[PDB]
Amino acid sequence: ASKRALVILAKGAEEMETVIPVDVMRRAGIKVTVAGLAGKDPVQCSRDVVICPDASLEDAKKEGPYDVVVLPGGNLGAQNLSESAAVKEILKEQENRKGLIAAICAGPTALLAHEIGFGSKVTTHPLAKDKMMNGGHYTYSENRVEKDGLILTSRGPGTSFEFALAIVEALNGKEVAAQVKAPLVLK
Amino acid sequence: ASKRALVILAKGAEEMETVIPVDVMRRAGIKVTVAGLAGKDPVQCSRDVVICPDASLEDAKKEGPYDVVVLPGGNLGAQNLSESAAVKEILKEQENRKGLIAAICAGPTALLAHEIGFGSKVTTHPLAKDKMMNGGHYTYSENRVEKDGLILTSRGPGTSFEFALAIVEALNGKEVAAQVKAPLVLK
Ligand SMILES: [Cu+]
Repeated sequence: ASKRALVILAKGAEEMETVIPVDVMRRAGIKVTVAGLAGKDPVQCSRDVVICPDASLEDAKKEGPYDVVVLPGGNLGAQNLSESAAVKEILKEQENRKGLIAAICAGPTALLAHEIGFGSKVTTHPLAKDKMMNGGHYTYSENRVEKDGLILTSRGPGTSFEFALAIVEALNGKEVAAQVKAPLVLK
Repeated sequence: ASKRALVILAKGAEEMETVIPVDVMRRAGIKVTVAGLAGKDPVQCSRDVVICPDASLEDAKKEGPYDVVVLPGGNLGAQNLSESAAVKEILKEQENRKGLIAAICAGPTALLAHEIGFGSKVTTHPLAKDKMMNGGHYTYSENRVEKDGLILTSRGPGTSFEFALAIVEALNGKEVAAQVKAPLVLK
């Protein structure tokens, strides 16, 4: 059975941080659902790329559980994620069931908002560090990708491939990740 | 006056190779038009990401000229570009006016189809080399990004940032490219 990923797409999401993980997980044979936070309508990303989600979050959440929940960054996207009761509920359930949560750039600040994974070692975009660290609930890392158990974080558009391949490795193993990586022409 | 980019988006385009350049050029203050080859409707990319273009190609082409025309890759997307009379006309006019043409991954094979830039040093995705080189009309390079005058080519999803920042450098200069690069958390 293929593994399953939920990507939560909100207005203001960073489009590279959304599309790179979706594409790479699909290359890995993961069944990815791109879910619109606000509904099934098209989502205007931070740099004005318009993406049509596969489903509303309302619907996608009924189709769980997922092997990973993925939170893209973008300052405004992450704020929308942080404000969402539905996201809170999804992340709490994912944490409760010992499932992976992956967040990139400003995305990890939604973990803080929802009180998820406290005590974890995390990274964020440099400009999001002070927000993530408010209260000292996490330990900060400058690694490009940080994985502390079931909390996987990364720093920015330029770490998106590394982030996505870490999700692939966690779900499908090192060999699948290496196989997916080669045709990408990385490094 | 800001510089202007035309990105031609066809069914089967590689979505990372489309979104990374769009986003990065917009960070550089370039006015980017995402134009749908087939019309204004949403475009299903190679890994099933659905992008809504800003305009049809039919319309966007009336709003020229552009400082760069950008061809994403994806094997099927590039085939659609290669088959298009409208693309032929756009590229011929761009070449005639000494404007930049940028193509990534299988994208450069549309240059061959349209007889554009013969004699140039080019790169492609490794799996697209034999198609690009049919007839020996170009000289092949393994550089991640190859720029021979007004023909700028690159290799794959993993070279998309480098490709996009080379377009930024060509249009807006080295300093703008460096400024845009830093917040991306590359390398
Ligand atoms: Cu759309």
